[PDB]
Amino acid sequence: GMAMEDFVRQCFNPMIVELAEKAMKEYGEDPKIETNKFAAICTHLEVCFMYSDFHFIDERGESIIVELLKHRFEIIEGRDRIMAWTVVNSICNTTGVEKPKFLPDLYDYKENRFIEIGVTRREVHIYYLEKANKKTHIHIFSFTGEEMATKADYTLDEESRARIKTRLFTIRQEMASRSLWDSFRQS
Ligand SMILES: O=C(O)/C(O)=C/C(=O)[C@]1(Cc2ccc(Cl)cc2)CCCN(Cc2ccccc2)C1
Ligand SMILES: [Mn+2]
Ligand SMILES: [Mn+2]
Repeated sequence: GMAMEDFVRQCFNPMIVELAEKAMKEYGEDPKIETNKFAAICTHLEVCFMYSDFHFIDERGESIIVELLKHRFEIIEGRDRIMAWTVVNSICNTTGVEKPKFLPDLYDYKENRFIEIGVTRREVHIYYLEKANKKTHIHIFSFTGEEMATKADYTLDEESRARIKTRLFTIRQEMASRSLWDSFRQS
């Protein structure tokens, strides 16, 4: 468990890591005990913030990709649950979008929809099917470079996607090198 905890701290931005720890405390989990759930939660948060990088909205509400500006996505994952619902209710109140039944990860201010972001150590259709069988847009990434999305609408451009698929693939190599991956996958 020490090796993974060390890996996590070296692998993710300290901000991500500080959020993961609070997230686990909320869930009643201890990051030093459930070190795998700790990596998973850091990975997921990272993909959420990556998904949002570089994306903005201009003065007419046109979306724009850019290497101070209105963010295109509200990031919902990461906040505590009551805070999270507060933001969600208010988006719905400002925009007439119907309230989702489960908390999503993001809200798209251009497309006006919530997004659920999945990251799976498994194969992606199996995951897609569990989550889908449960108007919130779904987008799934794998550690092995695959992805899939509700209606084949991947929202972002291709570069932003390859960026995330690459990061996930790298995280895997690095774990496998440190012989940490089998345990991560098997859980
Ligand atoms: O699997 C996901 O892609 C995903 O986004 C899951 C979630 O958002 C929840 C938190 C969580 C996020 C990520 C992981 Cl790997 C595990 C648990 C777990 C299930 C619902 N939960 C709501 C909640 C928030 C705060 C406290 C309690 C419950 C939020
Ligand atoms: Mn979430
Ligand atoms: Mn998610």
